[PDB]
Amino acid sequence: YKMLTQRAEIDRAFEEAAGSAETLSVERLVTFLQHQQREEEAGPALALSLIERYEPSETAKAQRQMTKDGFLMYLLSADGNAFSLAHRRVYQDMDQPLSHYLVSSSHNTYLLEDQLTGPSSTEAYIRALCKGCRCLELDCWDGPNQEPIIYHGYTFTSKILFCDVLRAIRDYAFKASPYPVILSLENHCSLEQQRVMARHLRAILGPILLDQPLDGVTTSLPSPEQLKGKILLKGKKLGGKLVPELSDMIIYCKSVHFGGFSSPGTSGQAFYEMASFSESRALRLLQESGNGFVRHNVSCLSRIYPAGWRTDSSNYSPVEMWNGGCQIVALNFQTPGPEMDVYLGCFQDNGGCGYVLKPAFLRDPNTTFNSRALTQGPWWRPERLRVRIISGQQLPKVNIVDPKVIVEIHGVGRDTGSRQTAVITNNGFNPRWDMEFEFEVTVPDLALVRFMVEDYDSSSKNDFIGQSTIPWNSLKQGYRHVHLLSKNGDQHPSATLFVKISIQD
Repeated sequence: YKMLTQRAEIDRAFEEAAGSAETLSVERLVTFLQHQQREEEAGPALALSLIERYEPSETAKAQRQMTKDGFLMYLLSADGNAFSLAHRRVYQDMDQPLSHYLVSSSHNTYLLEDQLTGPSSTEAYIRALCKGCRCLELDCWDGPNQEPIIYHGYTFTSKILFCDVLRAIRDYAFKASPYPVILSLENHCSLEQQRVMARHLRAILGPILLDQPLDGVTTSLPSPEQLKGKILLKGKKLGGKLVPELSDMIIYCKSVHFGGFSSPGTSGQAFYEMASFSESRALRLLQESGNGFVRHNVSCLSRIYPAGWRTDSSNYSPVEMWNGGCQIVALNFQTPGPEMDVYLGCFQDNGGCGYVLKPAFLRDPNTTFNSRALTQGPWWRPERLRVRIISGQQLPKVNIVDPKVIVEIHGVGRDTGSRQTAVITNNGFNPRWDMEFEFEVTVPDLALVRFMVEDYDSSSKNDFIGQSTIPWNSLKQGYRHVHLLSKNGDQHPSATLFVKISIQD
C-alpha cells in the first residue's frame, strides 16, 4: 500500500482531524463529521457506526478509534461518496400525480444506433429498462403474416416483432425499479393487426398491464405509488382507424394534439391527456409562454422528443426542458454524451426508480416561476459552491495519460457555467491539482454538478476518461470521493477524484 495508498493529501486531512494523535477518538471523529463533513447527524452514534463499519484494525475498532486506514476506507466508501447515500434509496414522496415527477424517458427505444439505416433490437429495450428508463417507445407497423413489427417507418432500420419486444419489456420492466413503465405506441397497423397487438399486450403483459382505471382517481393522474408493478399505454384513444380492443387500453395517457395552454381558467387538456413537442417547439413555448407551460405541466404530462434533423440519434440537453416542468423528456438512450450523463445523473436520484419529484415551485398550479425570466420566489435561493479538486486516483485508461478535470453546473440559464483545471502531465494514477473553483448558483433546486475528466491532447482533441453528475441536493459536503462512470454510464471499478465540497448560504 506504500504506493497504492499512502496518499499525501489523505494524511494532510487525517492529521487535520487527528491532530497529534495517530487515531481518531469518537470525540475527534464527531467533530470532523460535523465541522468538515457538515453532517446533520454528527454525534457519537454516527461516528461509532462509521468505525464499526469501516475500521479494518480490530483493536482500534475495539478501543473506539479511527486509524488512517478506516478514515480512507470511509472516505472511499458509500458513506464518503459525494453523492448522498441516503438518496440512493427511494426517499421522495411517491404519492403525487404523475405530472409532478420527471420520468426517465426513451426515444424510439427499439433503436441501437442511428435513425435511418441502423439496427433495432429487443436488447435496446432491455438496456434502457436496466438503466431505470420508465417510458419506452414502440413504432408499430404491419408485418408479414399478420404479425405486427417495430422499426422506424420508411427507412432501412432493422425490424423486430412487436411480440418479442413485449416479452423483453415484460422481463425487465421492474428489474431496476418497481415504479410504472409507460409504453408509448405509435400505431400504423391495420385494424386486423391492431387486434393482434392488443391480444399480445394482454397475453404477454398479463396482469402487469393496467387495463382498467383506478377507483377514486378521477380528478388527477394517479401516483407512481398507485401504479407500482404496472404498465400503462400511451397512444390514440377512440374518438368514435382504431379498434376498441386497443383504444380501451389507453387509460391515463391519451395522445392528443397540443391546442395551446389555458391554466385553471376552466377550458382545456385533461389530466389523462398527453401532448408531445419537438425539442424546437418545446423551447419556443418555454420562451413564449414561460410559466404558462410550467403550470400546464403541473397537471398534465408533457412529452418532448428529439428534433427530426437528429438522424444521427444525437441528443439534446434535458435540463431546460425539466426547468419547464416537462416530465417525459425522451432522449436517445443509445447515444453516450453529456446529455445522457446529466440525464442519468438526474435519475440516479430517488433510488434510481425513474421518478424524481419536481421542486415544489414546479408542482404549484399558480406558480409564477419562469426559468427564462427569473423573479424572486422560493426558487431564488443563491448559494456559493466551492469545489476543491484535490487529487484523482486510478483513472480508467483504455484507448492513456494527461488528465484535467472539468467541473460544470447545469441548471437554469444563469447558473449554467463551467471551470476546468490544469492538465497534469503523464499521471492518471495519482494526479494532484489542489485547485478550488467557485460557482454562484441562484436556483439550486434545478442545478446539477458534473465532474468531468479528460485526457488532454493538443492535436487530436481531449479524450473522455470518466464522469459523474450529481443533483445539487444530493451533493455531500466536506471531503468526498467522486466515483467516475464510463461513457456507457457504467461505474469504473477504481476511478475516483478526491474533492472537498463547500456550500455557503
